[PDB]
Amino acid sequence: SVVGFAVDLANVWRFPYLCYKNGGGAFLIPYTLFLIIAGMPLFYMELALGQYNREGAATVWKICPFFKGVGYAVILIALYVGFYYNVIIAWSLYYLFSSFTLNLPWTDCGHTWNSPNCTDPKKYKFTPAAEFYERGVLHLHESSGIHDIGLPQWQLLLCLMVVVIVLYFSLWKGVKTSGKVVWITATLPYFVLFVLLVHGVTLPGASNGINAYLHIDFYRLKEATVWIDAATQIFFSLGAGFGVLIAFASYNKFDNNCYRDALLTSSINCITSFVSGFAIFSILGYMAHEHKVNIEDVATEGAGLVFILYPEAISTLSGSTFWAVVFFVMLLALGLDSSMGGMEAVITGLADDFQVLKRHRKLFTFGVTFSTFLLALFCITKGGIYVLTLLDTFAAGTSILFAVLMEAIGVSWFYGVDRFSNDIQQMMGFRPGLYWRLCWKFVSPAFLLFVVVVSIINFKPLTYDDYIFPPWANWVGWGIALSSMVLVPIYVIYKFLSTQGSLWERLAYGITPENEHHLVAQRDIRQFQLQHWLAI
Ligand SMILES: C[C@@H](NC(C)(C)C)C(=O)c1cccc(Cl)c1
Repeated sequence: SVVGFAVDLANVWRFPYLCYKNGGGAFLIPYTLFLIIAGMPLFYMELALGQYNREGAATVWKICPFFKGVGYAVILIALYVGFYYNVIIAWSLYYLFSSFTLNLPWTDCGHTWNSPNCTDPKKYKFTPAAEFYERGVLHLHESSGIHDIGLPQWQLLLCLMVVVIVLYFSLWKGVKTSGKVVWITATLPYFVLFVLLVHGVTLPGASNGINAYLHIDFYRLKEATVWIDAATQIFFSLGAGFGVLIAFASYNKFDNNCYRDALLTSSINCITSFVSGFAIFSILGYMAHEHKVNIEDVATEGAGLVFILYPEAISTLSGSTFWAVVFFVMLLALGLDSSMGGMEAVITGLADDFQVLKRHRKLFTFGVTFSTFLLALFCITKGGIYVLTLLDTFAAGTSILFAVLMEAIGVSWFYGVDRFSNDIQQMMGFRPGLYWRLCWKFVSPAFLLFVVVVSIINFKPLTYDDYIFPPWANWVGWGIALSSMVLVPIYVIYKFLSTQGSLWERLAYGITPENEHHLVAQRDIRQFQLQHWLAI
């Protein structure tokens, strides 16, 4: 129905600035290839696991112990990502509250936040829109670096509090009963994107942007950054690896098809990404023509690209207040939907392990939301964009790829792809097929391992638009990244130590399904013969 139209904030906010940073059309090849190779198979696998096991993300490993750390890693990654996603909803709320006027604040250089170097056009950042973004919302000119953070800005704290309160009151009494937060997330993004796409092709100088978008230069390939970014964006926008798909599938009809769900979700994700890229590059070409500069020196390459691009296109339409209000309401709805999904995933995954948290939902929800608010207090300071840049690089970078790789390895090699394909035939009626099984078993681990190894080997020091972080910010970032990657060996060691027996009865009590326990004494254990390990 309308619950398959999964359009996320990572498709409207994050894809545009990753596509512009990596050249343009030289970014869609590693994206589409990675989609085909590993996004659909893993989305299918996650949907099938969640549907069949009828449980959350951390207690879903009742089919194979020694692997519960994969759930605790994706529970922590979800937390880290919500400490910075709620600051992009606060920005949207600030812009929406500033949009209620007949003279938009991002059109003139005669305000109190304008530097005397403001040039009206009639990396830069001396334009009215960039000046507004960097000096009236962020107040970044009062910070010198990550070492000089400053105090939180009250005008953004008052917007963060509203977001936190809304999230808590939407999550405090069970899950939302559906069809309340998505009947507008489904329709509005497509209408707004269509209007922007049809309007932006008639602007002067948009042809250059379109040509730059539909042009592939191969020198940008053969470099690690494009492939790493494409893989991370796939496993950020498809929803896999965050533990949300399993929790969502845990509440569903048993015989609901997931083949069609996976195909439709992937196709719509690709279409929306392509349309967003087209619109963004058309606006970029327009601005490049207006300022008489190249298309590569006209806009920032950071996380605030849309908040400088989209207002510029809005200010050219007829009735630029109605459209601004519509666009920012759409952004707010998308952000609220994504935050609700992530927080629900966390709460369910933590309340399935322990039974004392299932009768204290108010207190637990309050705890999670208040922790998120307190930890997000760091990103609304006068130098919070640096912290947001650190967290948007190291919270789900190599760690998410490692988690997905470990989950795929675990399932396909230790539980058995034969059993995985035999319990899907038991609940749908058809056996997956050769392509899906081969894809999972051999093609997903290989490419995921290649990406992880290349990312570790070819690391690049962190920078923000000519600003170079001190050499300890990278250490802090790697410490954040390894905080979830280390939970997998630790749980294996603890589980191995906590049981009793020899090497046998310990290596085998944590590799067989929990239900299949009274066959260890009989020694009827499949994983030890070679014919388990030659699955097709
Ligand atoms: C992966 C995706 N989650 C959905 C619900 C599947 C879209 C997401 O972008 C996210 C993940 C964790 C936390 C937050 Cl706030 C957002």
